[PDB]
Amino acid sequence: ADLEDNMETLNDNLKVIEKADNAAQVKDALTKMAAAAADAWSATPPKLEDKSPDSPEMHDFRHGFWILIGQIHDALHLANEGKVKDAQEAAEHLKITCNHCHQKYR
Amino acid sequence: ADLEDNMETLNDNLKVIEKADNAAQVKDALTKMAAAAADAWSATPPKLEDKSPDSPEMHDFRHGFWILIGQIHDALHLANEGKVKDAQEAAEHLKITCNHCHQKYR
Amino acid sequence: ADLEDNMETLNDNLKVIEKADNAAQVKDALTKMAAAAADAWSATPPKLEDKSPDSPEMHDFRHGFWILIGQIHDALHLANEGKVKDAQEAAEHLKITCNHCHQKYR
Amino acid sequence: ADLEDNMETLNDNLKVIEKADNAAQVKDALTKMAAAAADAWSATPPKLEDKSPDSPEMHDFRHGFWILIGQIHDALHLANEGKVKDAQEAAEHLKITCNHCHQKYR
Ligand code: HEC
Ligand code: HEC
Ligand code: HEC
Ligand code: HEC
Ligand SMILES: [Cl-]
Ligand SMILES: [Cl-]
Ligand SMILES: [Cl-]
Ligand SMILES: [Cl-]
Ligand SMILES: [Mg+2]
Ligand SMILES: [Mg+2]
Ligand SMILES: [Mg+2]
Ligand SMILES: [Mg+2]
Ligand SMILES: [Zn+2]
Ligand SMILES: [Zn+2]
Ligand SMILES: [Zn+2]
Ligand SMILES: [Zn+2]
Ligand SMILES: [Zn+2]
Ligand SMILES: [Zn+2]
Ligand SMILES: [Zn+2]
Ligand SMILES: [Zn+2]
Ligand SMILES: [Zn+2]
Ligand SMILES: [Zn+2]
Ligand SMILES: [Zn+2]
Ligand SMILES: [Zn+2]
Ligand SMILES: [Zn+2]
Ligand SMILES: [Zn+2]
Repeated sequence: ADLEDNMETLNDNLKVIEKADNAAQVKDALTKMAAAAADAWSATPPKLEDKSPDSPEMHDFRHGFWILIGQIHDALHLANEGKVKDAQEAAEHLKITCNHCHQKYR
Repeated sequence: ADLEDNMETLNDNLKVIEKADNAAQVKDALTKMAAAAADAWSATPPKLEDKSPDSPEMHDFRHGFWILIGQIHDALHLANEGKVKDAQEAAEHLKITCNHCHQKYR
Repeated sequence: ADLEDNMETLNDNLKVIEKADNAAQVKDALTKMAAAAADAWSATPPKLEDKSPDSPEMHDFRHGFWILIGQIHDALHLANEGKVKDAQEAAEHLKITCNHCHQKYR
Repeated sequence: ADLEDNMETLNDNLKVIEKADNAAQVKDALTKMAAAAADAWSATPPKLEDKSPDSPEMHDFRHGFWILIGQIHDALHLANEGKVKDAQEAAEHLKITCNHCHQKYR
């Protein structure tokens, strides 16, 4: 799906996780976030359209997705161990990654 | 690209990294492998075609791509700090990951 | 060094990274933080002093050091590839980790 | 404890994991390996005694422990999810890391 579509999926699921009561709700939302982040990997954002695809900007753009994907991987291990409150707080650590990439490229 | 397409990209670029004589050749191959791994995220392999998407078999299948994506992340940091022998030796690491997923799911 | 000693090292070096003007100053501070985090691995904090060592509370306590050590690993790769603004911004990432463990266990 | 003492702990526990039948045996051994790797962080190996502590050799020596500690972190998540055979195979991925550091520094 397109970069904005993936960002809506990330946004909607981060809010689901915040409001969640149980591990099943949290696991399902993190699974959707993992798929959206992986799908966004290859996107070129509008502000980097005129850069070479090998520019340090596009390199640093993709580095943000490595950080986000790694954080979702850990949050899912914590949810699958039944540590719901820990998985929810780990989902809050995602916000810094969201903000760092937005600050530079949104 | 379909799973088989992404796999040929991973296979071709893993070979380039083993044969490479300079950092630019390793970096280019690692970047292509990262794109192929992220794009493979969404695929259902033939052995799991009749498993539900949000099943445990599909969760366990996708976990191998988190491992691979993390190994490519590290290899690219080694290549970009000029440690090209070290970056190439990351290939021995990636191959174990390739082999574990194939043993279970191919 | 005891836990309190390691914590002062983490606190002092996190400040150096925020104030740093060059890569060498950030790298030196990150290396000191990595040594302090690894050395804190073995500590039993006051709130868990009466929990068994191989208990779940102590496992959950030590998991925060895996997160911190992983964040310092990435920040040092960013500093060593010359991305010093990016390396300093890793401080916002580390501080979340500091705060999550303190909220639960301090 | 000293570097050789930590290496005996890593060796003995890697063999325990290989021979293990259940998740409790695997979890206990990985926990011991996590403590030994963290304790070995700050060691200077005999072959790098005459190098500066900031040499790229000592930097690359410590990088191996980041890789090992990360791999033990994942293996423990897999054991705590009850995926015993996956945790055992993840423990086998440690061998490449063992060999890469030994090849250079043992
Ligand atoms: C870069 C590596 C990013 C990360 C990590 C995240 N986002 Fe993002 N986001 C990014 C860009 C380049 C853009 C702009 C896209 C455009 O075409 O203009 C965005 C945009 C969003 C939006 C707005 C979507 C819209 O208006 O249609 C949202 C709501 C959003 N991003 C949310 C979001 C969240 C919740 C993230 C982490 C969990 C996150 N993004 C990460 C680049 C990057
Ligand atoms: C799961 C997480 C996998 C990882 C990691 C890697 N591979 Fe893979 N690969 C996987 C599957 C399920 C399949 C079969 C796909 C199908 O529809 O047939 C494959 C296939 C290959 C092939 C094709 C040859 C074959 O015998 O089918 C190749 C050449 C291949 N994969 C290479 C490869 C490499 C080099 C990897 C790591 C660097 C790698 N794969 C990882 C599942 C997974
Ligand atoms: C658990 C995994 C922790 C992480 C990660 C960090 N800290 Fe910590 N810190 C922790 C404990 C249990 C304690 C109390 C120790 C005691 O015996 O009293 C502390 C203490 C501190 C202190 C001392 C001040 C206080 O109010 O007790 C400081 C200044 C401190 N920690 C700083 C710090 C920083 C900067 C961290 C991340 C970069 C950090 N800590 C992580 C447990 C854990
Ligand atoms: C560097 C980053 C290393 C990693 C990762 C591992 N080992 Fe190691 N090991 C390392 C050095 C520098 C040495 C030599 C120490 C010396 O003082 O000469 C070793 C040694 C060992 C030994 C021999 C111990 C002895 O003879 O007393 C063993 C059995 C050993 N190492 C096992 C081992 C295993 C099982 C590892 C991964 C699971 C591993 N080591 C990682 C440096 C590094
Ligand atoms: Cl980030
Ligand atoms: Cl794997
Ligand atoms: Cl944390
Ligand atoms: Cl290694
Ligand atoms: Mg738009
Ligand atoms: Mg495709
Ligand atoms: Mg100490
Ligand atoms: Mg000796
Ligand atoms: Zn974890
Ligand atoms: Zn899992
Ligand atoms: Zn946390
Ligand atoms: Zn960041
Ligand atoms: Zn080909
Ligand atoms: Zn690294
Ligand atoms: Zn980079
Ligand atoms: Zn001080
Ligand atoms: Zn990185
Ligand atoms: Zn380095
Ligand atoms: Zn994992
Ligand atoms: Zn755990
Ligand atoms: Zn594996
Ligand atoms: Zn290696």
